[PDB]
Amino acid sequence: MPAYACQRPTPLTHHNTGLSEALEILAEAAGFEGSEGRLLTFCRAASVLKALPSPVTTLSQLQGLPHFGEHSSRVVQELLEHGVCEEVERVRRSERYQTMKLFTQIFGVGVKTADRWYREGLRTLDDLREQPQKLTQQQKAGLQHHQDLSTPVLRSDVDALQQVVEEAVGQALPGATVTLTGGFRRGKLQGHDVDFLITHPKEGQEAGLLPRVMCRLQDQGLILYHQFERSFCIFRLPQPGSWKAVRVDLVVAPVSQFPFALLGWTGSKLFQRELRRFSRKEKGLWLNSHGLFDPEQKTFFQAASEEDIFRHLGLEYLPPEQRNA
DNA sequence: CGGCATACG
DNA sequence: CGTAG
DNA sequence: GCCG
Ligand SMILES: [Cl-]
Ligand SMILES: [Cl-]
Ligand SMILES: [Mn+2]
Ligand SMILES: [Mn+2]
Ligand SMILES: [Mn+2]
Ligand SMILES: [Mn+2]
Ligand code: NA
Repeated sequence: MPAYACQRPTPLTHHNTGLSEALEILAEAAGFEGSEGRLLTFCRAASVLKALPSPVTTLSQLQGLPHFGEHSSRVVQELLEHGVCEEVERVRRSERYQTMKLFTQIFGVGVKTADRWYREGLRTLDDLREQPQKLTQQQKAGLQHHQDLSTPVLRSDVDALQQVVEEAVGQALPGATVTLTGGFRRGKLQGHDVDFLITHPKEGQEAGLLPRVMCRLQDQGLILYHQFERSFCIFRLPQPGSWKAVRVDLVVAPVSQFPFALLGWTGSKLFQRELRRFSRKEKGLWLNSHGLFDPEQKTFFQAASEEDIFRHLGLEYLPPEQRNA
């Protein structure tokens, strides 16, 4: 088992679901306390289990697996022995974990804001609504639409949104394309949002495109909230005799950068962090969603496809459905 | 022990 | 500070 | 929390 998640296929569904979910609780809780190092280890350990070809049934099978030390192995051991890990359950029912989870899940609220609110004694969404003066417009939108935003987005929703986004993109710039990215491109059947990447085959023509797209969507009455090259919106999506709010991300990239932006926005989050860590520490190259930089020769790699980027990095190609780290 | 990805709004 | 993957 |  390779040590980096970008070195191994990770499918969406796998054979160690309960074990990975428990480790991801501890990863999430570490993040709520500001321990990014422990978050990463628990995240990576969970991902290793997702990449295994069969269920872990005995502690023996953890020997030699990367990112499994005393702590993560003890968690697995207790789940194998008793069906439950005391530490995980303690986190699950803790007021701290439940409130930080509820607060951080609000669009516009991060760990730092949630932690300050928790220390001030706030615990519920209605606690936040009673004092709008402290909220940002982004937070007021996140709380107003929180219920809809907690409802899964389905594939049917995605196809309708894509058609509507394409319509506005086509008027903003004939020839521009819209590509579905994010978790749906990795094969997920549901999601908490929809991600689109927009480009144009003639380098430079995409300049200034996103404001034109947004104004067109705004004039169609489809934008419940919006704030450039990245736009984090809340869309009004038709429903049976009504509608629901849906988070939509729109991103523009010139065609020269499109493979890097496609790679980055297709995820997963852990996959991209591991890919960038691998790039820098193993290959000495600096990777982001704009390009891949050789800091010795001071040159950018030209890529025409995601396949090109994997080749540049000496990695076997992984389709999006195997990037579910 | 130091590192832990790297951007934009 | 928030956002993204 | 784990790796190198
Ligand atoms: Cl840490
Ligand atoms: Cl970037
Ligand atoms: Mn026991
Ligand atoms: Mn997404
Ligand atoms: Mn840019
Ligand atoms: Mn998104
Ligand atoms: Na949030």
